[PDB]
Amino acid sequence: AFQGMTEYKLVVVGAGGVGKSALTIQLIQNHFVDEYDPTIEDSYRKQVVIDGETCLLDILDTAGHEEYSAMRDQYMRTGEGFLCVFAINNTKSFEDIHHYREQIKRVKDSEDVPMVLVGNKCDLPSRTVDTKQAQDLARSYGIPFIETSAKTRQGVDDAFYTLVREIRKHKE
Ligand SMILES: COc1nc(-c2cccc3c2O[C@H](CNC(=O)C2CCOCC2)CO3)ccc1Nc1cccc(CN(C)C)c1
Ligand SMILES: Nc1nc2c(ncn2[C@@H]2O[C@H](COP(=O)(O)OP(=O)(O)NP(=O)(O)O)[C@@H](O)[C@H]2O)c(=O)[nH]1
Ligand SMILES: [Mg+2]
Repeated sequence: AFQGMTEYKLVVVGAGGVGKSALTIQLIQNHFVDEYDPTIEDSYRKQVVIDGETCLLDILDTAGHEEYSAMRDQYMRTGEGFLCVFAINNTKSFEDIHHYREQIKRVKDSEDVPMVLVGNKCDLPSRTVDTKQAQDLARSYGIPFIETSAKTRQGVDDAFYTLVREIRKHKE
């Protein structure tokens, strides 16, 4: 029966420049990317142990704005869980979260899709989104909220591991 470790397909979504790539590269390479090189689509893989279970994370790092609609629908269909990322110094990115979540719910035709709300750049001083407002949004969705910094690494492992735990709860 066991043919190899369990694989989880994770998709990182959110507005341009919120730190999707930086979060992922911090997880994979333990490296902070200071440059802003806009992504088209990149795939990463990492084996980790979460709650005593070995797993392979297949992580799709997406473009903030994806014009080809058909490619976007494809990764939403294939993804098992979604990190919905905003930047705590960018109110507009926070307002956009609702739109990412709606699109995902429509493609998966479900109210109950594994997701984590991620407030990134929590190292920066010019916060415009209060922690309490983000926590309230996440509570309204029934999903976890995690504050992260791709720079300091605060919350980075937690965000990805929490998402895996959400997928597991959903599969059971
Ligand atoms: C392609 O398989 C993967 N898939 C995902 C993945 C995770 C979550 C959702 C996904 C994903 O890819 C899917 C594969 N893509 C598609 O089917 C595309 C093909 C072109 O038209 C549009 C659809 C789409 O949705 C993430 C990582 C990998 N793969 C990967 C990552 C890093 C390293 C390697 C190994 N390589 C460097 C030797 C493989
Ligand atoms: N101080 C700080 N800067 C960050 C953080 N995360 C990302 N950045 C910076 O924000 C800029 C954008 O990051 P990047 O990961 O490219 O964002 P993205 O969401 O992948 N953009 P795209 O959607 O175009 O692919 C980069 O200059 C990066 O260094 C963080 O937690 N703290
Ligand atoms: Mg990127």
